[PDB]
Amino acid sequence: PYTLSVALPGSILDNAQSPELRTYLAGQIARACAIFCVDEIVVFDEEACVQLARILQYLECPQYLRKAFFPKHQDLQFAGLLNPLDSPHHMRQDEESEFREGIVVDRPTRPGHGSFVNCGMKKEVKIDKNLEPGLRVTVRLNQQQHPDCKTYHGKVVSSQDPRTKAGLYWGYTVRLASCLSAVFAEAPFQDGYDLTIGTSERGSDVASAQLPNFRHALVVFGGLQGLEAGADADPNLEVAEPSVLFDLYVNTCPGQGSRTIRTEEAILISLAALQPGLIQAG
Amino acid sequence: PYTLSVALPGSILDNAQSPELRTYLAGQIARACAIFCVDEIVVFDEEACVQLARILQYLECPQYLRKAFFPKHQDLQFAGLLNPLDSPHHMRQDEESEFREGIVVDRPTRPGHGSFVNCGMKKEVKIDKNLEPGLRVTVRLNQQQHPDCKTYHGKVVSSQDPRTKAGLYWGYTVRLASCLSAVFAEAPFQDGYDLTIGTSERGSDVASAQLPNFRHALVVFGGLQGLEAGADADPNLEVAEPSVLFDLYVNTCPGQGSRTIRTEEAILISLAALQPGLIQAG
Ligand SMILES: C[S@@+](CC[C@H](N)C(=O)[O-])C[C@H]1O[C@@H](n2cnc3c(N)ncnc32)[C@H](O)[C@@H]1O
Ligand SMILES: C[S@@+](CC[C@H](N)C(=O)[O-])C[C@H]1O[C@@H](n2cnc3c(N)ncnc32)[C@H](O)[C@@H]1O
Repeated sequence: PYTLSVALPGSILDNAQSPELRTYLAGQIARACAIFCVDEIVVFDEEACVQLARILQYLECPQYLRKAFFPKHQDLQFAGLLNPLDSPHHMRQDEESEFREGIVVDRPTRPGHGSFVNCGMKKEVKIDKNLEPGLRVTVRLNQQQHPDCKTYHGKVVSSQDPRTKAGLYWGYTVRLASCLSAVFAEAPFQDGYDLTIGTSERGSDVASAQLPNFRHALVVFGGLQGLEAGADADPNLEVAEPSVLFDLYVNTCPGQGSRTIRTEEAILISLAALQPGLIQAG
Repeated sequence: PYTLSVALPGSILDNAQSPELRTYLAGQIARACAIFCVDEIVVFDEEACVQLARILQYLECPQYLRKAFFPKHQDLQFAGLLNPLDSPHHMRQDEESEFREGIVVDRPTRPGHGSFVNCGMKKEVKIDKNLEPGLRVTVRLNQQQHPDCKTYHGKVVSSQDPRTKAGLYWGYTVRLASCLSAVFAEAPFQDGYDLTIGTSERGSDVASAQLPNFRHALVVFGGLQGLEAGADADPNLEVAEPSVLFDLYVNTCPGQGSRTIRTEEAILISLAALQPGLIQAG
């Protein structure tokens, strides 16, 4: 199955009128990406990124694991006033699920015995492998999980498994990039992004665009000054206009009735505008 | 040229965590509609509507006219923390424009002479017709506007003119509907909405949908409980499911990775998902 990654600059957070709205905006990004089953979000420095990245990670992390993975931070002061992702890997105890994220507990194992994992279930989940504690893992529960002395049983599996195997969106990862050229180069896939797509009012009409067969797509968004800012700023990138950095450069809202479309708005519009092209090619 | 109207319930404002966010959410709606060149927004009562309607009107009104048309209200306490529409009819003095909205001043006219209008220009604009003051009008400036004794000159024209004639998006109007059946029936066009479109995760796939040639489109959105709530609530509408109220009932985001898409999010997604179908048929 193909991947989709989204890049945008942290600087959009500097545009907010309030601390509260700065947080809400971060949430808007998370949900936009969750909605379109994004696998990866890349926060890049166009000239804050740390705050945006942190918030995105907090929201993606299932709830029963936030306490463990995120100590009190001034950068999640407004956790509260968030929109939740309501994504398949966020459930309550109650819900039976095939798979469930977990943290490798830090309790006494016994010579030979796999670790304990906290999957937010009524009891801890016992597994096969002995593992380094505080590791986030993806556990697939057994079956024949008898009313066993205060332990469920299961096996750890690839975090790719709930997509490839059961068609379940299962969260995104978050990557920090120090510039726009680091967006492309510090990619997590062997052969980079088979397909790159940039966005702008002065790009080509998205209705013309013909998506090439692809394996890993990246869609890039600018902040307030467009992608021009992050192109110029980066020393490793000497272009007249940013169109040439990407396979495609699209305008996703023809005949827009506002002089501007904000980044968080543009992401929803662009990803829908593209969603059918994406599905066809991957 | 075809029209596009959007309907949604005021109740989405009751979902906000803050007074501030209640206002911001209202703004999100305005911009979504501005972006897609919406002509009409219909706020309906699914079981607040007044507050949402007011905010939408405040944002659409050009700035130089807000003071005149909107006294201090507790329902625009957070005007400040808004996103602006940046639409063609919002400019500063500075900008030369062919057309410009105005209010008919309330100054001494002379037997025979047209009114004075305030179009936010350096001088008042003198016109042809004698008109009832406090009327919002659409003025088209002349040419041969000589350095005349502290008055510009121009003619009042249809508010439809800057679209039909110069391809300029020029704002939306706002209508209150007391229920869902009032959305369709209290429509401002002789022959209603030639095409109706409702939205839901349990609608048909938007990629299949084949838009009929049309003159006036309405796209309807539910609040938190979907359109089911406003269907049931209204006494004049006895249906098992809301699909049948509309010509088309679409899911605009196939394979969504969040269990829910909020109304303000769904509007951006749906309107993009449809925008190309719309353009083809009108
Ligand atoms: C506030 S806009 C940037 C405006 C800036 N003045 C410029 O010249 O692009 C923020 C980002 O949203 C996206 N965007 C805005 N309008 C768009 C459009 N019509 N089509 C596609 N993407 C758009 C782009 O990624 C853009 O960099
Ligand atoms: C929070 S959702 C409503 C959820 C509600 N539980 C239901 O059963 O619809 C608010 C509105 O956004 C729109 N919406 C949400 N998901 C959608 C989807 N997948 N496709 C199209 N419109 C959608 C619909 O107008 C919906 O009534």
